[PDB]
Amino acid sequence: AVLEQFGFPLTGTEARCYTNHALSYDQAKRVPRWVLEHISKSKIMGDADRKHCKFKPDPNIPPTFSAFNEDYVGSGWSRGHMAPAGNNKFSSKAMAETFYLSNIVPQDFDNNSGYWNRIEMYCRELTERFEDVWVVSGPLTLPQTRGDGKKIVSYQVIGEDNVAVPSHLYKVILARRSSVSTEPLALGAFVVPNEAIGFQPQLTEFQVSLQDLEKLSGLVFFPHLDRTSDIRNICSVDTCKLLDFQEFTLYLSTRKIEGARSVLRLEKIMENLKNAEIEPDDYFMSRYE
Amino acid sequence: AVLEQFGFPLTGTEARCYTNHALSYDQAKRVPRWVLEHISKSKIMGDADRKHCKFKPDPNIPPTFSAFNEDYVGSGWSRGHMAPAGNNKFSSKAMAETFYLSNIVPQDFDNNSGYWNRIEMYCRELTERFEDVWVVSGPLTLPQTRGDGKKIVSYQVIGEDNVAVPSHLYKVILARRSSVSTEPLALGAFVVPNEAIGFQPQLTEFQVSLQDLEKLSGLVFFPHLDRTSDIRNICSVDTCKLLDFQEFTLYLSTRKIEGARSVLRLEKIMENLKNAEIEPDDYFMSRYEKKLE
DNA sequence: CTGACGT
DNA sequence: CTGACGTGC
DNA sequence: GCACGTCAGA
DNA sequence: ACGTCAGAA
Ligand SMILES: [Mg+2]
Ligand SMILES: [Mg+2]
Ligand SMILES: [Mg+2]
Repeated sequence: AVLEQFGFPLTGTEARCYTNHALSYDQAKRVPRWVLEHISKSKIMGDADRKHCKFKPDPNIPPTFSAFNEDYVGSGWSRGHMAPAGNNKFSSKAMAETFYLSNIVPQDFDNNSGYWNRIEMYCRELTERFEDVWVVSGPLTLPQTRGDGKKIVSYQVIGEDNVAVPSHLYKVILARRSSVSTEPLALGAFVVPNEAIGFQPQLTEFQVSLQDLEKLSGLVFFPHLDRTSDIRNICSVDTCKLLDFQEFTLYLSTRKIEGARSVLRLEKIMENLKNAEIEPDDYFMSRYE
Repeated sequence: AVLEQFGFPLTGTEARCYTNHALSYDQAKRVPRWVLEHISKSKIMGDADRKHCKFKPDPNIPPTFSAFNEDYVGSGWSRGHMAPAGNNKFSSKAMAETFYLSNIVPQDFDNNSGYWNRIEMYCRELTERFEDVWVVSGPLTLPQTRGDGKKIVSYQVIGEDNVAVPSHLYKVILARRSSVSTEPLALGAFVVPNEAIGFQPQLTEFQVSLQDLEKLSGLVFFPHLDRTSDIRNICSVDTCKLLDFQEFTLYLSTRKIEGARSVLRLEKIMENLKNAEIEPDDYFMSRYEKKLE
């Protein structure tokens, strides 16, 4: 009665639902705590274009606890989306909502454009083999051992709003073969350091057990999931193989054909500069013919 | 085709109510985020004894995210209650729940027993002048600026469970003169470092605006409080003055002689007191009543 | 008052 | 795909 | 400053 | 699990 006379303090951790993702926001760190999304074959197809979008504060966040572009611009860290724009080609609105800063963490440039991008590509690749893919992604600030042997959590904050820069990122992938398939569910949890990572490390190297990630993150993922349901490691029922340099450079150059002038030859000179082979790539003619 | 098919991830931040306090727990740091308490004159009066209490994990916290006594003992940090036992003399059940580790943060030993203890004493002193007092306490991990210009949050984690050691503690104090009076409410917010603090800093030196604390903590305190109305400065309408070295040392000395179960120990207590040249009437009497033994 | 350790 | 960065009204 | 054009990523 | 021991000069 009298204890709650003026209300309990507010943490602001309630789930916020958008068109194709949901998130819980961390008001102290100015970053999401988790972002849940659902991927299917039809959702990664469409005409939504990120070039019509722009990062902006989430109007649903109280501005005292929101990040702003001034925090990121000039900080040496990129704006890293947790729910990617590439998963929302089907809806201009869903894609534009992924550019709210409530979906964004400070991320290393090479990591966001490289390794983490390839992990996002693999999740979309999974929709060719599973009807439905659920993904939870978010930031982590993990401890390290200090010179005297004590354990310490240390992370940079940037801007006037002290946006927290995570030391690692996590992704939980849950895939279901079909709505009526009796097959087991595929589940994987991964933790990737927020730094440049090349093509030598395989995705299985960053895998962790779901119980481990839950203890590190203070969250419990997919709490409605039946624990006696057959759930297999996604690295056992699938490959968890990311694209190599040739596949990645080839896929990116195919994407780049949607460009406006005849700078395609410069784009074509880059392909033989890295000595990638002559893939079909018939989009060259489907672009001009 | 349902995003919430298997449920949203749970963060575990729902408010937990106990006999005389409530808290929100941080499952990642193994500490409370805030602890809300209410005190009055009658609440700080009673026979409840903390000697009959033990620190123990809160049995309502999932053991995966619970602190344990093994994280604290030998770490160099003490178990610091955010809702103090001293606010719960009226109820042995209320006091026992403040020894749940859901109410505990790793706190500097000297700060625990000294400056923070004196702030808790001032909160109970406020019940002599206000009928109802609300207090929100909690930990903070604040950033610091290195020589190279960039800003870093750094904090220790202790034990196998990595209990986060705060750099700072906060306390928000809301006091109402009476439930029928029209006098505006008094509010103070304070942030003290989790370190030894002597007797020189006055409490007002750690005072911050409520808005600055909310920005630092990511919390909104007292959301049903009418910030629009006149709200007075608690360090203006009241003292915000802690006990000094003489009053504090005297207070502890009188409570120490009641626990003199060895005559040589009562004699030692006497010697330690005479550094500060103190002699009071009640201790004068209480000394002889337990000296004859 | 707030905490601890030794049999 | 993922982003930043250099200009220009 | 904030919206486009150009460039880059093992 | 329970009696001691300590806390700005
Ligand atoms: Mg990215
Ligand atoms: Mg204490
Ligand atoms: Mg005032």
